Amino acid sequence: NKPNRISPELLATCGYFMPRIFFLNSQYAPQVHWGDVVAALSHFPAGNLDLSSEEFWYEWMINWSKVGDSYINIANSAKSEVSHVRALRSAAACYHWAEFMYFSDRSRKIQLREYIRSCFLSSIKYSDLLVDHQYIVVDKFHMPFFLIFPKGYKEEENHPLPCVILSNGLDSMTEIEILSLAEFFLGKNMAVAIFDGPGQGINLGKSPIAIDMELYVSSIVKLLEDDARINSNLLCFLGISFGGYFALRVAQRIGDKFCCIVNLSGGPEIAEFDKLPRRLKEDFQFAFMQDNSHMQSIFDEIKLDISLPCKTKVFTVHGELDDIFQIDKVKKLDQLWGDNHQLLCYESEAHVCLNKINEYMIQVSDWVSEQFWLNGY
Amino acid sequence: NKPNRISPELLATCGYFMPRIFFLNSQYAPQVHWGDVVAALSHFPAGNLDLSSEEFWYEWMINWSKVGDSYINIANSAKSEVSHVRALRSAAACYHWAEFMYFSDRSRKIQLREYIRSCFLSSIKYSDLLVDHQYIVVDKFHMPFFLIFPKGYKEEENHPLPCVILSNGLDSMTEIEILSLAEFFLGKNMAVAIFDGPGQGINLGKSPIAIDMELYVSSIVKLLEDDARINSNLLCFLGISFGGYFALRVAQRIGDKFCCIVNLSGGPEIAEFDKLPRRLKEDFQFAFMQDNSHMQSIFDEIKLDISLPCKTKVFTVHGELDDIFQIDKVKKLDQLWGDNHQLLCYESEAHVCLNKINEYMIQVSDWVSEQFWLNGY
Ligand SMILES: O=C(O)/C=C/c1ccccc1
Ligand SMILES: O=C(O)/C=C/c1ccccc1
Ligand code: NA
Ligand code: NA
Ligand code: NA
Ligand code: NA
Repeated sequence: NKPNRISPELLATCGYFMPRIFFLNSQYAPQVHWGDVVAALSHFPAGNLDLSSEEFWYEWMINWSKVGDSYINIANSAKSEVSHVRALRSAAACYHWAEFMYFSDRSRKIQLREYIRSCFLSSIKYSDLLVDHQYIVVDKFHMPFFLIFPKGYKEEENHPLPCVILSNGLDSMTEIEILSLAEFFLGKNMAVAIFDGPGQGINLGKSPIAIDMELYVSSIVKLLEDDARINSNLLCFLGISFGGYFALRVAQRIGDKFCCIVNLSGGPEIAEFDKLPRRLKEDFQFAFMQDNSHMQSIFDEIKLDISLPCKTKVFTVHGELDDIFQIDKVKKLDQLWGDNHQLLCYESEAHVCLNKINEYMIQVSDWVSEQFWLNGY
Repeated sequence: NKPNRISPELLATCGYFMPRIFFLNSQYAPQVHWGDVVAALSHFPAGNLDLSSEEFWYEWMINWSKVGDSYINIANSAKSEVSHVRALRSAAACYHWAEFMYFSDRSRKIQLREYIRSCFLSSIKYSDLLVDHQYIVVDKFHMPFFLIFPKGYKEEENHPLPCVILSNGLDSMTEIEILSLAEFFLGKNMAVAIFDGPGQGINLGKSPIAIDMELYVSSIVKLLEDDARINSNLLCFLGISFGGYFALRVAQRIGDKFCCIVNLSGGPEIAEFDKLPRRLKEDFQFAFMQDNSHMQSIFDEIKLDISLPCKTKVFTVHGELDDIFQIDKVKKLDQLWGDNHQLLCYESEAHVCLNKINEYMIQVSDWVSEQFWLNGY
């Protein structure tokens, strides 16, 4: 017998995704260990290496699901609350990597996201974070919403807190990548607001993603204005990937509600749909609940009028080699938006600059603090 | 330009070490991100792949040192205490992977361990852990010692706490792997005691490692008996790798001082020195401050008399494919020590079973709690 190991061929093929799978070293957000990746991939079938192929992501979903199941079994037999929660967190992370690039069975994908959300909701009662979970009603839409307070938060010991609203992108899960990002703000005694807009979080595959996500963000801003615990004059909006595109829309439409806005590798338009790499065509199709033939028209509608002014301070982090949001379009926006837009461009980074996420989230979190301080915090 | 990535050849070669480098997802202990591994290895020279070769580990030390330096630069310009500490933690992790398998410049290795310890000591004042740091005098030896209390610990709100003493192995660093393990006990409202015996932690390359480490453990037990905050009737000793060998010695010599002992992949004797794989010959030589020709005689001295009774409950986690502490010798000890020794053996795992460390540390931490409960906690 040889020790369980990942094939070199498979590690190479997955290089783009490894920084995403490991993501940020977090306190609360679910995260894989190296051995979870070995459990998922050590017996992955050989000769299955096409990231654009349906067959690759089916086997990926099956193998990551097995690892999630193993952690649920640990959770169910756990002898302590602390062990139970650590196992639920590990399960949630594994089920997310099972589902995030799997689009072929809508019911299975929704089921995996329900497993993740059940892991999160089960874990809240044991958390040392205060989580205020509710639905925000936006016309007929009941929007899952989480307002999370820093460790050791007591309303009577605090002035009203600054708050960062963070948006999902196309294929993130709220309590995985977005809670991971949110910890950089919770760590600075800021409240955070994370949410499942249409086509986001547990709504992915249920409702189409809303291009006008700023409508839903406006409803969060109204809740935060009404909450005595939150200083609504000290708000930030952060989005990642397609959520960064939402950040640019928020900057244009309701920017005056925000001290500052962070765009983690969104852009004002998407590369040609037909030529998108990996599984991105099926990812966009799934989120918009549309077929291949309808998607370029949606991309045409998504494209921003960059002549429309941005109404607050924007910080964009972008990779020169981004193959979804091309750097040329981001640099054009940076030039046109002038002194109100700061661009951190990494020369040899792909989409979301994930080799640099620890360093750039340090810089981003301190930049947000600085903008609150500039607004009299 | 292509995105910064690790060579497939290099990822393959390093497969044994990747689970060790990523280790445990921690709250306090320094830990790398995937992008730190990319920063270290993306420009690693081609055709340098011999894990037994001095030239491999020189380039490894140089490249990881660059990543550590980059995080010190972030720490030094950090705009907040929280950002400063996260950067110091990242630097410490990187400097540890720079040094842990580098033996060719004693002064450089000691310097890197001093950087790590400076990162740790600098971080303590900002920690929400109470760290009581002192020297324990053992004859002429001044032993660095850290007694760490759980998050939110107040003596007046608590009965005297159980305490887990955790030992380094040959090439671990106290505040990296051992603090990572310790968090599983801190998370259960137990105190932990971590320490630099002779040839351990900042003493590696200064004093030879003590075979009779139980002498130093006895001095910790005396301090814990004297500390009103600690229930000295509720003590555990845990060791990892060569520290697990120390755990077996503690079980034999002072086991009656412990409710239970955990052996993470130590054994009662080491495989033949001359045939050790990778850089293990130079690792053992460095820790014992001896040349190649003296080391088999030291291995002969290390070998336990397994007929000497173990005086408490022992839990061993071991890999069938361990190439340092052979499973046959561990199974012989398990049989001879009978009902007082429990063995968790993973069929396809190498030394320390690092593909399983999250799951087995859940099980181990609950087993320790159970042993304290059996002793009336
Ligand atoms: O939600 C998306 O569409 C993408 C999010 C994301 C999050 C982390 C890394 C890369 C992409
Ligand atoms: O200190 C040693 O000799 C080895 C320790 C260790 C720690 C973590 C993983 C593998 C080995
Ligand atoms: Na358990
Ligand atoms: Na308010
Ligand atoms: Na900073
Ligand atoms: Na005591």
